[PDB]
Amino acid sequence: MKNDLIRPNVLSVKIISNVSPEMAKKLELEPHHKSLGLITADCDDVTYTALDEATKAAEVDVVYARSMYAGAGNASTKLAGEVIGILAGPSPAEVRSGLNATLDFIDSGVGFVSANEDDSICYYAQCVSRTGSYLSKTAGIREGEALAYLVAPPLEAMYALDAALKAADVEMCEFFAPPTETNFAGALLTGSQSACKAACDAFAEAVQSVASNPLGF
Amino acid sequence: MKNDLIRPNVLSVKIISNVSPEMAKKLELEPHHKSLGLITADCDDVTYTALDEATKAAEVDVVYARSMYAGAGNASTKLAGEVIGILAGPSPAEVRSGLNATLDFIDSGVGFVSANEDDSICYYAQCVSRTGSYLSKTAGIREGEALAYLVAPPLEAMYALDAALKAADVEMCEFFAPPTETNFAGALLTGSQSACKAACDAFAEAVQSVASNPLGF
Amino acid sequence: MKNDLIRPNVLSVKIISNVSPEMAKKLELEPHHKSLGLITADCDDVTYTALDEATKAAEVDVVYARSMYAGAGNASTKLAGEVIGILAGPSPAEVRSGLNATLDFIDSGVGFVSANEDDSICYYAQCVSRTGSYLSKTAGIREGEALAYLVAPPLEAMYALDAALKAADVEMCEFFAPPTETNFAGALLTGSQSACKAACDAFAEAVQSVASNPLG
Ligand code: B12
Ligand code: NA
Repeated sequence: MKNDLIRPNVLSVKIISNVSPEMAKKLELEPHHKSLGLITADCDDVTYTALDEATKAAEVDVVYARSMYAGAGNASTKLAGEVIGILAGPSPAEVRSGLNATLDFIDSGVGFVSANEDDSICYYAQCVSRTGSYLSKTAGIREGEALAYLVAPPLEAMYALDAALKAADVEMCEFFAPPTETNFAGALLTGSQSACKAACDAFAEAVQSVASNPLGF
Repeated sequence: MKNDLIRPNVLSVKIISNVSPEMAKKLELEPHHKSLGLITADCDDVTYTALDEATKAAEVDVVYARSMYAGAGNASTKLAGEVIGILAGPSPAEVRSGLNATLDFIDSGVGFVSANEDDSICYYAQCVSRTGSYLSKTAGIREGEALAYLVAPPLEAMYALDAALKAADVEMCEFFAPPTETNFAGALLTGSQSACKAACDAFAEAVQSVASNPLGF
Repeated sequence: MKNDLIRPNVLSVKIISNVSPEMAKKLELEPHHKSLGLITADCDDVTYTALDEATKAAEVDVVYARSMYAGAGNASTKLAGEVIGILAGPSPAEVRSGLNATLDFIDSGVGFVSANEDDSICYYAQCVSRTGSYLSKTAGIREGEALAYLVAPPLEAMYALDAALKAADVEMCEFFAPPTETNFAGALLTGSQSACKAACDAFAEAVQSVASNPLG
């Protein structure tokens, strides 16, 4: 149903202690990165936000984060979901803390929102009031600055991004050119906290407008 | 059933009348691109051909055109389909003219053709007599020159491209190495309008030949 | 159920006896490559292993080898599967010999193994005791040297790879960073024949451990 919250789900979580030198080399780990926290979920962008949140809550870095082709609905195995994230830290304790902070955020109430009756169209419009070390890097902005995290299907995203850019004083920092691996699109926008929030609102409304009138132009 | 035309479908269309400066920068639009025309459909190569036809009928450029991973049958949302196209033009009126030309072409009888009983194998063998600005650029040929637009699943495409090249007086312009995002493959071949038609016929026959005998060397 | 062999299947095979120069150029064929052997199947890594076996059986080279997005289960057409491979040789006879070695290997009993009751988790832990020209080049090792060919879903793969590297004296040759086109991951590890086998065993064990306790 419209405006329903699509609940994201963690599918698998694992810890590597004393990561082997070979794997550390290929993941380009730092010298202090001795432990890894692995996580997969059925929603990549919520997970990406949760991972960034973890870097604030613990002494961990996001060293690896990638989405799966064609999304979670097209997963061929149980634990693949549509995202894998890897946190790196100095110890299993810190990594566990990072994963816990990640899990807490994923179940915090954030998520994609339905734009129609059968939830065949959904979107993400999340204001990050204070970015951690991951999403700030990704956006090419200063750590601690705010972001509007906007995601929707390709056409809806392009249409809604333009509405968001017009609704407030925000800069497009990173463009998720369609298709992402999951066949979505969108962007990270930056500005004041209230400006980012203003962008999120305009984005949500614009997506809903397209959903209710796909062929009208 | 074999030789049945598979009807392509448009899923969504929208017009942005005054693109924001931020969006124009990420799409690398020219200063004279003021309006955008967005379109999604369940068949990418038909849409690409339609978008190219639009550049001939109106003052519009194809500034964006991408396929979705794993094709329309695997779409996770209602309007994603397997392609997004973006026309850029001087005004909403001119963009609408371009979009109308696009929609007319998609509904003109072109499309993928079934190669077997249950339509589990299909191919695209379209002769573009006079390329617009988009496919000509993509093929690296002059606007107004002819193309054989040939697409099939990976093995069929490789087998049938070879047959088309031998059967007709054409040359290779652009190779769609398997897999495309939709897990197809093919090529754009150029030559006389007659030669391109001959390439299409030989391509189609060769794909059907593989469908009827997939395991025979 | 668990430990069941997931049977791999060839979907299509064709020979191009005399490849056109236009296609030869685009595939970057060697000047002596005149014939192509095309093959598709519903399991990419088995086919890659099989194609390597072909290079030992006939005068053929692997000139093309790609996986399909989202795997065989999401194929939109009958013969696409999740892999296309292309052998190139000086004659149709060499390609035929190559393709037949490929077919026989795929049907030899090799394949992904199931990790749980509904086979919703599977993995590949193949010990290649004697690499041909294809996987040897890909791994950056000498032809004839052994490989551990390890593949599993993203998290299982990363976890099991670490276990494998610790379980035996092996070096990482190529990393299949998640996702591959099929949304899998893994690596090629090298070492002695026994060292690679131990890595396969540790990998398989580690994947099954995750399957039976994913969240924990
Ligand atoms: C077919 C072929 C072969 C066949 C020849 C036998 C046969 N009947 O099939 C085989 C597979 C044996 C072969 C081998 C080699 N060849 Co050869 N071969 C070709 C090819 C594809 C076509 C020859 C042809 O039809 N020529 C045209 C017709 C009109 O002439 P022809 O006189 O009847 O052809 C004869 C000679 O070309 C000859 N031959 C073939 N290769 C070579 C190489 C050398 C150095 C010499 C002296 C003769 C020779 O055998 C042909 C008999 O049909 C060409 C590339 C091309 N598209 O032209 C390469 C080509 C001639 N080969 C080449 C090479 C490098 C080799 C090898 C060194 C490959 C290797 N093993 O490392 C060896 C040479 C030693 C040997 N003969 O085993 C190069 C030669 C360039 C140079 N450096 O002078 C070419 C030009 C390929 C390239 N790199 O572009 N070859
Ligand atoms: Na699917």
